[PDB]
Amino acid sequence: MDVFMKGLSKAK
Repeated sequence: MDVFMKGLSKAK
């Protein structure tokens, strides 16, 4: 997924 990091992809 992409929500853990504050900057990676943000797909949530």
